[PDB]
This record gives sequence, structure tokens and C-alpha cells, in this order.
Amino acid sequence: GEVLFAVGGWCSGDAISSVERYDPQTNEWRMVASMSKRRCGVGVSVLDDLLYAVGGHDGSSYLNSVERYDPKTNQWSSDVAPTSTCRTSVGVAVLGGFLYAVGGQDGVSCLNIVERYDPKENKWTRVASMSTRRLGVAVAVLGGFLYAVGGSDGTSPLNTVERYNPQENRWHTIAPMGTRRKHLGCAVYQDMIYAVGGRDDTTELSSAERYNPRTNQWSPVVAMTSRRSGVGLAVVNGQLMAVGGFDGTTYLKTIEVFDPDANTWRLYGGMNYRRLGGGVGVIK
Repeated sequence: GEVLFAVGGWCSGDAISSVERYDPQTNEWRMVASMSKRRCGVGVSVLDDLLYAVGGHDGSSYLNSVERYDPKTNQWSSDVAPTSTCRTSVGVAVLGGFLYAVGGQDGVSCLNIVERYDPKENKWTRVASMSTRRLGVAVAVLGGFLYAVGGSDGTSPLNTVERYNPQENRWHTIAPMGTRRKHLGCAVYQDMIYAVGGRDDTTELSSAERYNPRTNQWSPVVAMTSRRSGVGLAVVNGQLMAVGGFDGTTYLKTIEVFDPDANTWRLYGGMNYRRLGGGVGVIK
């Protein structure tokens, strides 16, 4: 059974991020060990069955911090090289055994920076930058490409979608989403990229859409029950699930699971934590 981990759905005033664990087989949430470094706004992904947390900020200070969490020991380690730049709201994903850290924000601006981590060498390297500067980009990997979807330019949500080919070391701008989305969830499901929730220019979104690389098209997907900006999206035991988020009024303590046969999202209660969700990674 796969387990979902979620980092940073809540961040305390004193910069402690929540670290939550969800086992969908038993339907149990737990709090697990906090990161060693005080920080919020981390980006997370899973590499070799460890949860990596990259970047962030501690109040006004932006970080180059990297930590990795072992679910077998319930311990975070600070044994990894830091990134070369300090930045928050970075998008993280793994392609071809490297961990990529995409975009974000520092004191000065939103960023188009892309760095790659080689676990064999324990070294970060700048690779090709995105064509667009953006923070909080949602990342997904499909077909040998790394996708950078949506995000924000500092104020406004984006519909931009770019993908990176590591053999060419180049980003290419592809079909934009139908809606501008910051604070969105993105996950690969059934060989398509799903983008769910977020916030457009006017409102938090319940809407969803999916990208098919074969056709280079985004198509609308049936809406969730709730609007969810800040939503965590992941595939867990083969099921697409959206976690938490802000509906315009309040922070939600529910999840939704996509049921493609019924063509509906099924709503389930979660745990009454201060915030449910954050940056997500799935471990078996």
C-alpha cells in the first residue's frame, strides 16, 4: 500500500511546517516528524523512496535548504547539498533519476531558474531556464518530459504550460490550460496530466482539466464538489485524490477522489488538523 505525505499545509508563525501522513487503506491521518530546519513554502518530491523538501523561507529569509525524510525511520536528514540559490515556492519533480527544482521566488522576483540534483554525485547544477518566470509552479513528469504548469507571476495566476526535454536541454511552450491557475494541484493519471483547483483572476476553483500529449490538448474534467485553492493532488494506489485547500471562505478538512466510471469526485472527511494537505509526495 502507498502512503501520502503532505508538507507545509500549515506553517506556524515561528516557521514550523506541518508534516502529515495519510494511509488511504486504513483511512488514518497522522502527524509525523517535523523538518529540522525552520521553514515554510518548501517544494517536495520523492526520490528513491525518500521525501525531499527543497527551499522555502523562514519569514523574510529565503532558503537554499534541502532535507530528506525516511518514512522507515521517521527521521529527516540534512546530509544533501543545498541548492545554489535561495528561493521559495519551488516546484520539484524527478525525471531520469535526477531531482529538478523549478522556478520560485526570492527577495527580488519570481524566477525562471531550473536546477538539477544528481543523487550519485550529491551536486546541484543549473540547467536550462524556463521561458517564463513563475512561482508555485505545478510540475509533473510524463513521456520523458518535465512539465511546468500554471503558477503565478507574483500577483496573477498563469495558464502557461512549458515542458523540458533533458536530451535537448530545452524548454518548449505547449498548449496553455483553459483556465489561469495558481495554487493548483497537478498529477499524472492515466497517461495524462491533470490540473485541479487553484485560483484564477477572480475566485478559487473547483474546476479541473487534463492534458493529452498525443493531441497537445487540454480538455475539461468534471468539477470537484468544493473549490480548492492550495490543493494537494496525487495518485495513491492508482486513485487520483485532491486534498484540502481553501474554498474562498474557509480551509477544508476533506479530500476528494476521482471516480472516472461515474464521472464524479467522491468526497471523504479527513482529519481536523489546522490545515489538511500541502506539498505532496507518495511513497510505497
